[PDB]
Amino acid sequence: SGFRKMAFPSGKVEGCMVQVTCGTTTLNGLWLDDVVYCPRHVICTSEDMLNPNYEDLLIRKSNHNFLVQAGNVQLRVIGHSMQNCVLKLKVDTANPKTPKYKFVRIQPGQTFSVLACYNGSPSGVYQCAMRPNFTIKGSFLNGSCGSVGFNIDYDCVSFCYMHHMELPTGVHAGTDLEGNFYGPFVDRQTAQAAGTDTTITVNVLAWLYAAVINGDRWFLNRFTTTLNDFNLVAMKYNYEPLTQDHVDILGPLSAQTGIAVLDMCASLKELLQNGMNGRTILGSALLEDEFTPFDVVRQCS
Amino acid sequence: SGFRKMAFPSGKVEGCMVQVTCGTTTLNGLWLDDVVYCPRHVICTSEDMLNPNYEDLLIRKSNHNFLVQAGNVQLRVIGHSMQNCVLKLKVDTANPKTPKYKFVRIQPGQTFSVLACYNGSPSGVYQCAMRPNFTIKGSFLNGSCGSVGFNIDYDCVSFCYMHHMELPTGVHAGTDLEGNFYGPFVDRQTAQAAGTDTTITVNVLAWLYAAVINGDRWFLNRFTTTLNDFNLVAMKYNYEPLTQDHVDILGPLSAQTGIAVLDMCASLKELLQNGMNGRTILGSALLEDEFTPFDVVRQCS
Ligand SMILES: Cn1cnc(Cn2c(=O)nc(Nc3cc4cn(C)nc4cc3Cl)n(Cc3cc(F)c(F)cc3F)c2=O)n1
Ligand SMILES: Cn1cnc(Cn2c(=O)nc(Nc3cc4cn(C)nc4cc3Cl)n(Cc3cc(F)c(F)cc3F)c2=O)n1
Repeated sequence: SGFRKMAFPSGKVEGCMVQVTCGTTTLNGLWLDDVVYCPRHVICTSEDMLNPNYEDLLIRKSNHNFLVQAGNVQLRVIGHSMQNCVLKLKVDTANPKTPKYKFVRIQPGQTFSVLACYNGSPSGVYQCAMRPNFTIKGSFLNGSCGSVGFNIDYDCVSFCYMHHMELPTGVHAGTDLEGNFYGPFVDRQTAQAAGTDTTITVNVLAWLYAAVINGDRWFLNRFTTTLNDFNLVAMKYNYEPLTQDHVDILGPLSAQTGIAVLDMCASLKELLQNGMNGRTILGSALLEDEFTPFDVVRQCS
Repeated sequence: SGFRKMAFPSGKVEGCMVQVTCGTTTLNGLWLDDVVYCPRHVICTSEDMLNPNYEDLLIRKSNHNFLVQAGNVQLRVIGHSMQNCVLKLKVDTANPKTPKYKFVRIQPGQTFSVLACYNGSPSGVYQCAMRPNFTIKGSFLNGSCGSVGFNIDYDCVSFCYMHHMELPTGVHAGTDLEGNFYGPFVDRQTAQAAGTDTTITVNVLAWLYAAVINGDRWFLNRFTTTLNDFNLVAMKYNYEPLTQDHVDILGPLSAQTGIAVLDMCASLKELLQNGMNGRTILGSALLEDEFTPFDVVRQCS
């Protein structure tokens, strides 16, 4: 039992968080070597926020218009540039806490840890997934703009998300570390809707394996399905397609539990068609889709 | 949007984790100033684990029998002692990463972050609550013994839990940092059952306040109750009775919403006696009991 969302230890990222201020507009930045990365929205006044022309706004700024603080210590800005929606401020000191790192762009269904920060100060850490509609269902308050998402492999931090905004529905939108949005969003304070979301099938199946590993098996059956027939039903219920690569990735969980991937698909099909009849799985009344196969193996070994 | 389990940033604790080995028995320790704290179980060989005589096992050990490692760097042990179920190994180097810290003993219902560690290496962080039966529904594998639980207030780390063992039901038991077990458990490899658990009433009330803050308030009724009357009913539904301290910690939420604590108790009483009539609260048909009043204020404000 005890299977739960588990984040990566955040220390390597905490050592990189700073505050960036332009006028009275302020947010979080990420300090790696001698460069601070942050949302370019920081350059906007409250009027500019509504409909910014970023190239015009930026040409009207010099290095001295940017105040960067690492805790209480001011870092002097000696260059600036913009890459898509990300501002890069070159500073005159290298961050000694810089971890080994990469910038990566993730795919829908992939999970990451978020270090929520306020005015350059880390506040909390939790796991999220990239939704099929390219939103994230985060927990973020005012002042969180510029908080990052990441995975850690060995000692290497792969940064995948920089937080920009909350949409009217309460879900979140942001960019990769090259400043390209996930999804059809723009860095402007105007109401924006997302596309209709879908459920991440491969993750639901991973979580059903986690449930079996933890002794919860009521949902298993003896029905069988082909991959095609499973996918027909999945599509009907606004579930993402399950690919042969997904089947392959679920191989280790299948081996560990002795439940064939397609038999687990048959179980899921019946849950979609029948519902849960007031029962829970791993304490949940809903089918959970924010654990990847990797997440499950990592936590269960 | 919504509420989720959120951990504190783990960096301050990561910098204190070490590995402690005695013979082939190995687990995690906590390095603060020039002392490493770890479960005294480390001094057991396999043959000692069932019925250890700790005083006898310890008299036969010298400083030179303890291998304490920060990564692959050995820290030389210069003293050893036992305090309850914790071993304290004085080392010749003060940890430069020691945060401001306190040792605290928590009550049932209180939440904390767990930094799960293996062989002195942090692996993941998640939030947990102490159950009324003094177990935690954690996520731990073999090699996790000595992982710690903590809260961070300002820049001070309050350590509250040191993990020792997994019980037959898959829940977890451990000590405070003074080595006193939470609950009726002992540090021996014997099957030990937890007492029957109950629902954490103060946290359910915090959850209801969270729902009201978010405009979901169908369950507010025209009635009130005394604390005594409420407690007597609570017990009939396997809910914890409230203490005076519980009433007090609900004060900020009560003030924020203008809903008196006892009026909320009356609302909860109606839910216990009547059920939910097919309705949900914060999207769920189940009442959440692992968010404290502090957790609610942290996530809302
Ligand atoms: C509730 N919530 C959840 N996530 C967020 C993220 N977020 C944020 O923290 N701040 C925003 N706008 C700003 C206002 C400022 C006022 N001052 C003095 N300084 C400010 C700095 C910022 Cl960034 N926004 C809104 C927002 C941010 C963008 F980057 C963007 F492109 C469009 C937007 F509408 C925000 O969502 N808030
Ligand atoms: C599945 N699970 C979840 N939590 C735990 C924690 N846990 C643990 O990590 N290890 C334990 N026993 C050891 C065996 C060792 C073998 N080697 C080579 N070194 C070892 C060191 C330890 Cl600590 N235990 C069992 C256990 C540990 C105690 F501290 C105790 F007092 C009683 C116990 F039964 C364990 O639960 N495993």
